[PDB]
Amino acid sequence: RPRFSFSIAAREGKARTGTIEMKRGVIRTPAFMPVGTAATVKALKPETVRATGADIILGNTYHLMLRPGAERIAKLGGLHSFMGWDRPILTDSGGYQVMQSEEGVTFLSPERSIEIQHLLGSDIVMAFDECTPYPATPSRAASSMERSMRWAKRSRDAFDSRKEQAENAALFGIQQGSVFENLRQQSADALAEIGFDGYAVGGLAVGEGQDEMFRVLDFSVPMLPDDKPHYLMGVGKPDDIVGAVERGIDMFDCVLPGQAFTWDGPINIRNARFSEDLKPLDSECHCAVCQKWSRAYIHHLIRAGEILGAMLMTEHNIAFYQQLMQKIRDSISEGRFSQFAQDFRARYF
Amino acid sequence: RPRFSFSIAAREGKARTGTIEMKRGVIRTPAFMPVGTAATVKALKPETVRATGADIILGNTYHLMLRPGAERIAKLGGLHSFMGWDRPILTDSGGYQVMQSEEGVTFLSPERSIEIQHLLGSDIVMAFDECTPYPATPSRAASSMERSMRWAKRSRDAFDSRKEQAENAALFGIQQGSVFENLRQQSADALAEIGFDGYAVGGLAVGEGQDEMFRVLDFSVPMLPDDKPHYLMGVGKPDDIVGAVERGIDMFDCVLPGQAFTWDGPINIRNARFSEDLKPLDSECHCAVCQKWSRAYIHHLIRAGEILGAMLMTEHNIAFYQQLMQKIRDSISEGRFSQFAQDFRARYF
Ligand SMILES: CNc1nc2cc3c(=O)[nH]c(N)nc3c(CCO)c2[nH]1
Ligand SMILES: CNc1nc2cc3c(=O)[nH]c(N)nc3c(CCO)c2[nH]1
Ligand SMILES: [Zn+2]
Ligand SMILES: [Zn+2]
Repeated sequence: RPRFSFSIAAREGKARTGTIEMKRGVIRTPAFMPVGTAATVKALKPETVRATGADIILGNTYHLMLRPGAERIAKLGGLHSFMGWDRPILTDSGGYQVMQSEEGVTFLSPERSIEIQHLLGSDIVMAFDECTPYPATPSRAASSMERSMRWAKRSRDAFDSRKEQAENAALFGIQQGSVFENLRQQSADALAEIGFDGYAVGGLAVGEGQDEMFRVLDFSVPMLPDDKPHYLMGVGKPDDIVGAVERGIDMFDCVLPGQAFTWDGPINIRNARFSEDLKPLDSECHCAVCQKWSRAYIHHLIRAGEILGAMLMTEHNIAFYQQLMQKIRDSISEGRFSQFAQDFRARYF
Repeated sequence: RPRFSFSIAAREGKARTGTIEMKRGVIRTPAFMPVGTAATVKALKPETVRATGADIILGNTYHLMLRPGAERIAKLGGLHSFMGWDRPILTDSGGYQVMQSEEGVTFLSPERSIEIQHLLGSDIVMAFDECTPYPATPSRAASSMERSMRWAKRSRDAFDSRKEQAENAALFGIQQGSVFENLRQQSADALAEIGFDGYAVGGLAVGEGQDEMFRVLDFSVPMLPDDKPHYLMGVGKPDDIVGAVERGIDMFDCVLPGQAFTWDGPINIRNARFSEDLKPLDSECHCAVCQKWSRAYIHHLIRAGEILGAMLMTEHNIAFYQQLMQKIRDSISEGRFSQFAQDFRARYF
């Protein structure tokens, strides 16, 4: 397969569906990336993560840098070998989880972030950025944005200077700018000038609320190169994903999928009303959990603090997200995504 | 299949190998029964428990009686349906975990214990007994033993008076008597007079140490009917199992399989010497964990408090026990068990 190839198979308004081809596999887009904190997707074997339909997972660099150490994982064969996932892995750059000078952060520099991700053997490397607090003054937003762009250039150069990394991995840049249109535009132009394999929209999902996140996406995503993947970092709830895809986003990650997702909205399985409910978590869900166990059982397990409860809840939730992504992909492919988004919402809410 | 049929296919000294046929499946003996506390074998799906080679699991009545309640599980379809295990289940009677009058224990009577196990849908019901503290004075041992035998009769009658239970399930009686030969003999004769499907040796593995446990087994197991299964409750360590089989025991249960069993003895995977060990937990073990992950990875997981660490450690350990039982079964079948026991021990220690 190539190092990196993004192809758009179909479109509807700003939404797109297609594929990212990488040496370790193909990623169907719009994509949801389960989060593996500490070299594991919580409570799931990789084979289970893959059976839910995930094409790619996200590796949490900050934690790995602290344990087991990036150098140790490299000696051990790389993250893929270590945890037993052989498909693409995206690594964040560590800044975000760490939260200060122009050279980096003490507690990590653009150079050391890129090196750590290489040591982990990441397939999609994130540039090292400075996330901007919300809310932010225009001056402070600007300063932070500016630093990040400087750091994006340093990231690019560090990535390119490492031949095995440049030839086998991809590099994504991260747009910053808080909620300010002019700042987002300067950030997009600066990253397009440097040139990246894909473009993340950073600095959102940091307490601004869905209306303001969607308002910023409305002008920010069209500033990014159309022909490259658009990743919204840290999002999110099913409703957020649907609206983000409608605004041109292709890739997502979220941590925490007793809350269970259903097509009728989320439920909390700890609720006493589920103690004798023999129905599965969701009535339509095709996942193994919903094939085999009841609400009543999982209810008991979670209230009992049993590990099988977390295993089963997480498999379901990640399977639900994957099925959501599949329905978004299929509806765009068939040009009925706007109808799917309306039907989804009516029911979900 | 019949309600209950025990057949002995082969023998060597006091050791035996054969099968117990029950309506929900066949149990290969000598058998190890994984323990499901709170209607789950800790950190394992039932399909995983079965893939390790378990033929039967033990259900923990005391906990189930407290949550979710035996009546609730019955309404929900029985323990098998509830937790998704369709093979035989053995239930303890609850006394042991609860730890007082002739009628039962307040905090459970022979009658209520039998009824609860029926409500759970148990395949092998344990009589309700009074476990005797260790150490015990001869007088106190005797009194306790006597009560238990009285309670064994009440258990028998309660079981038999419930037609669906008597026709579909089996009842095991429990020998008591502390470490005193005369008391064990009175206990065995009293239970044989009542008549049971199988005979457990109770009151051991309660701090007496392996030498004294083996000394008591030496005279106690031959007192039980030869043609029925002999169950040693609560045992135990691999070395204990091997010596117990050599003394005529057919069935076992143990809770807690960072400790990992290997044919070279137990290891503690938390030990820093495993942080970069790429070997599997055990060099010969055929389980999925040893096929796929390293010591170094599981080491990281356990130290990180990750749930995948417990899942992987427990699958390995229960698979190891099952492989141990298989090698005991095969060696008796081939009349080389005493040689296997010696080779095992040399290596294990
Ligand atoms: C939960 N919301 C959220 N907003 C984010 C914003 C950023 C960001 O701006 N930059 C980087 N590197 N990471 C981010 C992350 C971690 C994504 O898992 C975010 N996560
Ligand atoms: C861990 N050692 C042990 N000794 C036991 C002794 C007894 C006993 O004497 N009677 C009953 N009912 N249960 C027992 C149990 C629970 C077995 O999981 C024991 N467990
Ligand atoms: Zn499901
Ligand atoms: Zn193993």
